[PDB]
Amino acid sequence: MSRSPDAKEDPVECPLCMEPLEIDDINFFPCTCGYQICRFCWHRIRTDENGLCPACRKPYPEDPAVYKPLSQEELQRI
Ligand SMILES: [Zn+2]
Ligand SMILES: [Zn+2]
Repeated sequence: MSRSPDAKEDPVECPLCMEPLEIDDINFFPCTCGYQICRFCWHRIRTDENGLCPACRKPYPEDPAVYKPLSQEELQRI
């Protein structure tokens, strides 16, 4: 009953377990490559797993193991 070509919108669905993504869960991905999961999917990857990305193979952005920028590369030491 409208003149617009798009008068509706669907919610996102966790493509890992299949569930209703909450509002703050929409952009809740453990990785910035898009591979997004819900809370029941991330509560297991960052727990009994290496908190890594099963889609691009990367450490979730949030200090997963230790994180290292570029400390001593040759270890000068004394
Ligand atoms: Zn899920
Ligand atoms: Zn990723």
